[PDB]
Amino acid sequence: IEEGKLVIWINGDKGYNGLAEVGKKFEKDTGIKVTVEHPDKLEEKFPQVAATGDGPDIIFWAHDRFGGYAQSGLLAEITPDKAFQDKLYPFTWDAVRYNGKLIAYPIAVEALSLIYNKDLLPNPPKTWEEIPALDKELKAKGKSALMFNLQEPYFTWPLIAADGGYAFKYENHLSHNVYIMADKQKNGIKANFKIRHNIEDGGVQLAYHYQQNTPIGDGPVLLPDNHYLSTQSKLSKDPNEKRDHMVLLEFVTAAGITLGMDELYKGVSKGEELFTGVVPILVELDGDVNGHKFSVSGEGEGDATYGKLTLKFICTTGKLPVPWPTLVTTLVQCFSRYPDHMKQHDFFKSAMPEGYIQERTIFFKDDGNYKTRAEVKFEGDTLVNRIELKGIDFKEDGNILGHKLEYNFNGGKYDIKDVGVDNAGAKAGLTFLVDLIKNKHMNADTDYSIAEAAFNKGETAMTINGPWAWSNIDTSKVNYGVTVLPTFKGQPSKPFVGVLSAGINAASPNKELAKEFLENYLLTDEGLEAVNKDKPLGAVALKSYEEELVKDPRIAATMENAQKGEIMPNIPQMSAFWYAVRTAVINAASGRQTVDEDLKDAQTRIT
Ligand SMILES: OC[C@H]1O[C@H](O[C@H]2[C@H](O)[C@@H](O)[C@@H](O)O[C@@H]2CO)[C@H](O)[C@@H](O)[C@@H]1O
Repeated sequence: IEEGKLVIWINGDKGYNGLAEVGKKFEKDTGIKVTVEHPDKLEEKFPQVAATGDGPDIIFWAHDRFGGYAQSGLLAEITPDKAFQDKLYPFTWDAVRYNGKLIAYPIAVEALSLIYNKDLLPNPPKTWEEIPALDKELKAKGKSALMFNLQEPYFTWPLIAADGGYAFKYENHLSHNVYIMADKQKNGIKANFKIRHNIEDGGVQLAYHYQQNTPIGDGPVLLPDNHYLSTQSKLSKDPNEKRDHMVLLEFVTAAGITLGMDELYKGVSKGEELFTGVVPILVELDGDVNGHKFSVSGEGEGDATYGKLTLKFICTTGKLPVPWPTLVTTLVQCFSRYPDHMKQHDFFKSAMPEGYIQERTIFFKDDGNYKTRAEVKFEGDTLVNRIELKGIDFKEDGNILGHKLEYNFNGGKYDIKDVGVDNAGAKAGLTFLVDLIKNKHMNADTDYSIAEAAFNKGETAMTINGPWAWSNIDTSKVNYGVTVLPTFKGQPSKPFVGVLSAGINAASPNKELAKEFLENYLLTDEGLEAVNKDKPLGAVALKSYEEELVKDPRIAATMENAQKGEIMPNIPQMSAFWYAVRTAVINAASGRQTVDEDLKDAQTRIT
């Protein structure tokens, strides 16, 4: 990659001539040349060429591809300052966050709308179900009802998702519950639970945990009734830290015993006093996994009144030989928030200051096991967790010693084993589409060019497209409207919402130049206007400019369809999702197999 200039890749359906104008302004101010290209298949080309250390400085695509690029080490982390972050909408920054890092600049929000010819169809349809009849009426007059790209599953997905189709199931319960039981003959507690570790490229690695805790001291402890600890964890990194490390934020609350009405009728351990405020924490772990010896040190603080832990861990021996997420559980349940009515069940604090021994065995399914023994106690003002870990029977090339686990915890934000492409709602929607074809209301071979030319020539009354398409319709002089997509079985069509984003190649020697361009030239009112005037971007990420665009009814329609849809995940598994659904739609549409069979195939490919 040549130093001292910028090469930018953007898709050929976007305003690349307008983006080139912004490049020319950058060159007028700086002397630096900005070359804008639109290669074919750039979303497949980029990971190929970047993996060898080549390609553009800056890559534009919808946000859904960027997680995969990021997981493959192809994107530089961006760290705009807070003054710049405040210029863009938070919804858009969320779309470019990946396992704790911002991995691109967001540009604009894209959602499909129904685009209609007001001369042919002054009142467009509310439902998919009425389209066959409208088509029959229009065909009698030499026109058709609807043409849109049937080759890319982006454009059929709104109908597939309408009555219940989905890619990956969003985890609505992000806390993980660990059930605590009294262990009377150890005068302590025990627990067993499992952790899910997403594997890169798909699949889940299970870690079955078995735990026993015993007081160090001879003083009385609290032995609890059955209950649980509900834990949420967030793993991140410190941009200024050069060693191998993990930043961890956790929140933990006890639950599972409801107060009875008898307790209202006519209606704390000494160790608990040590946890009324912020307590410093130190963690030290000496480990040996298949003979690979390592040490970890951690420091931070706990606040049991919130159930909150904030810690940074460092591998003090160089590269950690196992993945960080596999050590989270091993690396202080005394910081749990127990509700007042449950505090007689808090073994962990009752054992302080002398502390407890915490022992586990952790079995990684179809791989090795960890055995851990820890002393958790106060040393002065500080709560210290000192751990010995021994790992055996691991595969040197397996998910743990081969570092094949995603950097997230307990499955992350989507259940990548729960795919919705072959459920009743997906089948109903694709069956409707295939029926449209069977009944000669659409043609299986229609693609983007064919549909755009028919709509822009006034041959078809409707199309389905994004904001980028509007300028060619303008040139055509068709009198058009942009509106809400039709309903299916009374439910909104649910387009997958994209955020056009600009990522920086990890191998670029022009990372600062790229940030200067993106922050001070593109992501300005004048920069966005220049692209927008070429091909409309949609609902832009820059607040100041979006305030001008919201008076356009086409933007209002875009937003209404975005609201009814769902933001695309940016998880690495999205690439497999889209490949599978593409094949399923093309095959079902051309009659190659039935709808049921094709969606079942898709589902098997993805999982
Ligand atoms: O069809 C699968 C395809 O859908 C999306 O791509 C969109 C893109 O977001 C729009 O900006 C535009 O160019 O149309 C594309 C459909 O042809 C996903 O972003 C993409 O990853 C996916 O492969």
